[PDB]
Amino acid sequence: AMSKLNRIRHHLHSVQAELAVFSDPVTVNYLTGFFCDPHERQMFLFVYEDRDPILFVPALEVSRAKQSVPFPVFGYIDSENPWQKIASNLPSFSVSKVLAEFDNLNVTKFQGLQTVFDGHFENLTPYIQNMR
Amino acid sequence: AMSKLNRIRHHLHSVQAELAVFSDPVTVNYLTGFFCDPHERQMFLFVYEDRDPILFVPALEVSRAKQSVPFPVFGYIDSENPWQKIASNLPSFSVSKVLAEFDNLNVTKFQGLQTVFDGHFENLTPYIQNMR
Repeated sequence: AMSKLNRIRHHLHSVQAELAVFSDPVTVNYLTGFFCDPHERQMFLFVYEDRDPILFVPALEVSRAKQSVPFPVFGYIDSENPWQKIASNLPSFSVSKVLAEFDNLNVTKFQGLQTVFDGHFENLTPYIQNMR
Repeated sequence: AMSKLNRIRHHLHSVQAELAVFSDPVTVNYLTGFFCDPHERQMFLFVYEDRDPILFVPALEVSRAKQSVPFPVFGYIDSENPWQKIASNLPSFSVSKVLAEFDNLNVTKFQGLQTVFDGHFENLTPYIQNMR
């Protein structure tokens, strides 16, 4: 799992992206061995250029996630604003370019991410797409 | 039968919207009785304020769609650019506000629609959301 995530981290530097945001349960599972379909709830795997990944899941999935991954995990309860929770817990170093899964993210979630990140979003690079 | 779609059309008059674009297979089925999940391929139901709806589907689904809905249907084969197909076939693009299903529509498809319509997109209104 860390092999794939390590490769992505190195790749981010090469394309001058600070961050890749994964939202597809299939992709997150491919990368981590942790499968969670949050349905209407929020889940993101934040893969940074400058640090280990951070996984954000619903509160009731936090402990399960922590057993699957070595890196930080945090969550939110349903009565909490998830975007506020993300903003409160992630680093605040400037992020100008973000990769995301445009074929998976709905516009609501995309606009939510855009309340946290002021950078420019684009779809995953072919390198990330074609990791197999 | 056309009851729901007629109501949506009249509702567009209440707001600054000239057009609603439906993409959720569940929503489209609720509105028309036609179910198709095109996944990566394109499915849109275009509901104008001033004319009958128009359904766009992959070419393989055109026959089935025409057996299901009484209003115009068109499609595209895999060698065709669906965005160009939409742009060359829809009767009107004089828009300022377009309603779309932000909870379903992915970013790829949203960006595709933005190449076709030069207007502000927003999520469905509560009235449309709460009909089902």
